[PDB]
Amino acid sequence: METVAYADFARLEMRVGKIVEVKRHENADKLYIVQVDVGQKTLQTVTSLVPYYSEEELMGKTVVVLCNLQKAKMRGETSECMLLCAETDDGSESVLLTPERMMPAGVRVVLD
Amino acid sequence: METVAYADFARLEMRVGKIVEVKRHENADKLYIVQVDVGQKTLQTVTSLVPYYSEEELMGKTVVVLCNLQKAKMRGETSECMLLCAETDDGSESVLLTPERMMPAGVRVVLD
Repeated sequence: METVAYADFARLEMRVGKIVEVKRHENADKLYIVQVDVGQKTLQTVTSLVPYYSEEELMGKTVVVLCNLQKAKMRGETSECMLLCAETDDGSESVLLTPERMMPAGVRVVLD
Repeated sequence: METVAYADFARLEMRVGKIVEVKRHENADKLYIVQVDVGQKTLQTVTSLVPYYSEEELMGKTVVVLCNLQKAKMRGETSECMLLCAETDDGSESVLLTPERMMPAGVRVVLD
């Protein structure tokens, strides 16, 4: 696609987060409500990733979230952040991004 | 900052890359030229990260790059991609982002 100014990257609020609550409705299927600790507040996202990852696997996991996306409703649940993943070219597998070493919840993602 | 449409995230070309060449000019200081394999092509960036990371440490490392930023010159060297990092709130330490598991060079970064 076309370039991209630095300003276009800057308008995004991306932070390291840690998953603190993973919720599965009883009547099921596909979606899970996830709470992500982003340092001084906790933001809700609706995922997506669970059979691929376990619920137990997601708990305490360090992740990367986009935090200033327009409020979204999915099946009536609010998504106010979204997890960043790398996905294979055929959509078969999606893997969460993470800082390569341990880092505090809430630290900003920046270009080097 | 203000929200953020999905479209604003979509205009960015972010991919998983692998560092394949790290170059240090003899007359020194701060900057290093890094080649990043992004699957079917290799893109140049100018970093930044080297004393913090070794050159040997960077070689073969899986990273995340923004690939469609306006061509930039730094000290006359072209930067045509930029590495994504998480940085502490005081700028003291910057850590490269990575998929949490091994993934091929070139796979796209997407929101879940």
